[PDB]
Amino acid sequence: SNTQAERSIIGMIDMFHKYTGRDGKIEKPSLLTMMKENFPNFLSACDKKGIHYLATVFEKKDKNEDKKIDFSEFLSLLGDIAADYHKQSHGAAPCS
Amino acid sequence: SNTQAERSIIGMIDMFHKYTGRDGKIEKPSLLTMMKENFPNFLSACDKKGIHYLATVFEKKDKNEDKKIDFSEFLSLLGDIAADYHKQSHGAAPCS
Ligand SMILES: [Ca+2]
Ligand SMILES: [Ca+2]
Ligand SMILES: [Cl-]
Ligand SMILES: [Cl-]
Ligand SMILES: [Zn+2]
Ligand SMILES: [Zn+2]
Ligand SMILES: [Zn+2]
Ligand SMILES: [Zn+2]
Repeated sequence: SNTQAERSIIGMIDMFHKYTGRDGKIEKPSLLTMMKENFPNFLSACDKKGIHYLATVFEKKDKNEDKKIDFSEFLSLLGDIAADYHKQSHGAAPCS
Repeated sequence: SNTQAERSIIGMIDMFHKYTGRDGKIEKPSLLTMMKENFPNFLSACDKKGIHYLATVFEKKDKNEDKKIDFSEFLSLLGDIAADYHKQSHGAAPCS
């Protein structure tokens, strides 16, 4: 009944919920597990480029500095990953 | 080799590319076809709420007013759809 694009959006909300606490936001250790579980090939390409994405991702995406990642900040992180994959689709090297 | 989350991101880039012109941006008639093809259940829920999402989506998401939707603006639209589905996941009515 749902399209592939709709199930994809629903899958990202289901993913977010695997990592949220009772406040519906993601703490730092949880974010890093989410990245390692769901974006391992993304992370691996950075580490080759000499980049430890995990060292800064929490602090960079915690825009309101409340030491949580909320849904809006989580979407911003997915956007970032999407931008990298789009660049790759055009012959760019991973994690630039 | 790619995770489900990675294939989902790749699927959204593949979707974007179904609708772009030679300049790598999406014109209005194309955006509306993309919505109707990929988010029909989203759109249907709006039309019930008396909302014609298609009447304004192009103009609302064309942030730089160049009459194209570029990748960054397309991600912003997916974010919007994601926000609605997240709200739904918490008992909110579709298209609020
Ligand atoms: Ca925050
Ligand atoms: Ca534009
Ligand atoms: Cl939540
Ligand atoms: Cl493009
Ligand atoms: Zn939630
Ligand atoms: Zn696992
Ligand atoms: Zn492209
Ligand atoms: Zn079709």
